[PDB]
Amino acid sequence: RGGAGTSQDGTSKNWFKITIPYGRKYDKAWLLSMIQSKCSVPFTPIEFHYENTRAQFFVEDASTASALKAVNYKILDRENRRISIIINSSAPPHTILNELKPEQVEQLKLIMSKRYDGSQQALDLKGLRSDPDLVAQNIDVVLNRRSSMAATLRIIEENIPELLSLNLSNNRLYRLDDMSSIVQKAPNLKILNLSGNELKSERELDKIKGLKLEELWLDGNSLCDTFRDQSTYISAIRERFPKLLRLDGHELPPPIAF
Repeated sequence: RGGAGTSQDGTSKNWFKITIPYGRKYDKAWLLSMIQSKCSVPFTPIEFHYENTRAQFFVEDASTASALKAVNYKILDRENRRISIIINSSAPPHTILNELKPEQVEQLKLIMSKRYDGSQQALDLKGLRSDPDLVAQNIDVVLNRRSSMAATLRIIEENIPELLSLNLSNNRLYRLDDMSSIVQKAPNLKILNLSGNELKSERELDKIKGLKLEELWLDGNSLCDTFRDQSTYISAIRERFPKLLRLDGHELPPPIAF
């Protein structure tokens, strides 16, 4: 137990995910003995595997792993290069672990590239669940599934920071705290279109609030009914966003400021 390794967590159940960048390009057998080699201890791969061109396994001992991030630029293959070792601190070899793979980031990324445009700062993400290129490719960027949206809002501050018209229309997203940041990540964005998305309340826009818009949408989002007139759907919506001028494709009276 304690001191050396308590039978339970919070204490010393310390896991590690050691990743050999490009491991595939080497023999599982050769590659590993070559580590133990340049190594200083006896390390055992806790379920090694291939994530595309990825080489990775787990390590229980905190310091075992320690002597592995020590073996970097250490091995020199036949091609005469250096095999790498991305060593990290982690969770049990199988837990809640939701996330995704980096191959897909490049998936999601390429898909977006064709769905963008640098003359209208487009970002038509009509059906990120339904778009060829990935449709029938086992994967589906489920934006409402938190991280996906995260990793989606990721590519933007990275590639397209200036974007002006993002469009989630129809991606059945509901609670907005996921993308509750694009205000920072995607600064200008003078337009949006959270239409179709099963948004039940106006309590969402409270999350985009700071986003300085001028054009939005929202039909088919439960919240519609949660309203009577138009005078306030124009006052609730416009509340969260004053500079608002257009809306759901119609004539929004010249916003009269006091």
